[PDB]
Amino acid sequence: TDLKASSLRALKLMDLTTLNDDDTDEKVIALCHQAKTPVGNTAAICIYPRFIPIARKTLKEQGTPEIRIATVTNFPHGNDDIDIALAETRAAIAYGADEVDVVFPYRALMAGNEQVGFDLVKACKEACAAANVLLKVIIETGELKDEALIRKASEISIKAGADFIKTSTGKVAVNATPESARIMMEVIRDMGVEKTVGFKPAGGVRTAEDAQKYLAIADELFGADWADARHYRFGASSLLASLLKALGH
Amino acid sequence: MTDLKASSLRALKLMDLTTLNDDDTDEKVIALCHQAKTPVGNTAAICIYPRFIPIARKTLKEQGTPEIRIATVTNFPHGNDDIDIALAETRAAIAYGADEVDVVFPYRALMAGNEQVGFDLVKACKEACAAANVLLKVIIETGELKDEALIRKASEISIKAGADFIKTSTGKVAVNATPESARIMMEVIRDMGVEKTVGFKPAGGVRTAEDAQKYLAIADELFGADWADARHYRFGASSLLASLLKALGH
Repeated sequence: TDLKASSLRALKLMDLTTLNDDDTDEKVIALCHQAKTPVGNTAAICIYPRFIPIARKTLKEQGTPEIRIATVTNFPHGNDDIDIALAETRAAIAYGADEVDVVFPYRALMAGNEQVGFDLVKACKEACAAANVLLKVIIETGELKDEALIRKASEISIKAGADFIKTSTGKVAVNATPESARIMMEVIRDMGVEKTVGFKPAGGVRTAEDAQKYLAIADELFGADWADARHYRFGASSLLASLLKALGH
Repeated sequence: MTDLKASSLRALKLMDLTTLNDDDTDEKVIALCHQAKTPVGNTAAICIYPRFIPIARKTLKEQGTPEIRIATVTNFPHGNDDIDIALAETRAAIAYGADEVDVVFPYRALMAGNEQVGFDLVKACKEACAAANVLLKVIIETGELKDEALIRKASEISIKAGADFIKTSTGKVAVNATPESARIMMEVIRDMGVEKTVGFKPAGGVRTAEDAQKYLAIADELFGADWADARHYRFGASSLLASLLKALGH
């Protein structure tokens, strides 16, 4: 019953995603239908900005307007041009995004520049906050690699106003891992910002067994009631099929 | 010849150098920006999908051609009749930094008998663009409208709704720009007397210097040789550029 319990919980915390070079309106429409499962709705969908308008219409017409729409900006590169990252974020807001997952300029941080990351996140947060849009920040743990760098990127993002810190883009060699997730959640804990900052493991999370492990870390650090939609999301795709299977669907 | 060479340079400077492919990337757009800066002059603009505007702007600036405009497309290529969606995409295009937005008119709705939605859609998008000092071109998709009466009607509605340019096609259907469609649309501009405020843009399938010459000849005939400047005429094309340069000995 433990795996079934965690699987249903994980399903309801999913940011059902599709960020492929071959994405089409038709594929996103299908994703919206998938988000409305036989056992409940996912927390949201995560798609490229251009698909937001049609996705919003699709979710509304099937009676699931509560399924949030997240998107990505400064993605997947995480370049350090704040003007470009901000323009993309403002465009995402204009398209109608409920949430924007922006990529932190991690290569700049690896090069010893902590200021550009703070300013980039802050600028995007200011834009999102003014539009009642939540901002998640992707630090790309797989590329940062070192615990110190993962902690630093998390810390900077939090100080700059991140509403969520996310592990990866799903576009690099290594993405979410239990180890990286624990480090990032430890930062939220050490900074005492668990009430205002959520966590989102993303990329490579494909099985119900994996999801259970990620939620176990959250429960361990913040108590079993902490991981609600405002504080936890699963950036995944095929994971949904695995969760549904564990639930007999 | 001499006339052909002259029309080719003129057409080059009026080109909205385009790339709107499913396999487009930042790299391909950067290459497009480089192509827009030719040895005999710069194209009037580039036309790309909204998401590529920021990097395109940076690329044009770094190569010393900030005067090359950036046009994009919305409600594309479908021309659906949902005004909220068309408007949202247009506002996003503006936010990305577009100088011009080429929106697709709800042509199937018009064909089904709805003249009002086209007026309302263009008007809503024009309002957003004008508020940001962005020009709005309206694609009526002549290849699908097919009939002369429908082409004139879509052009008239678009103009009344505030179009800054009327454009023939998306380039995503079989039949796009044709000399006949261009003449019909320009005749509407002439008949309505809006040549000072409304430009024309033949788009799709315009591949040769010879073709470009014919399209410009129609404009010169109807409005005089000095009418077709960047604010009033553009070529929505891609491979055309190579043909124009070849005609010029480049």
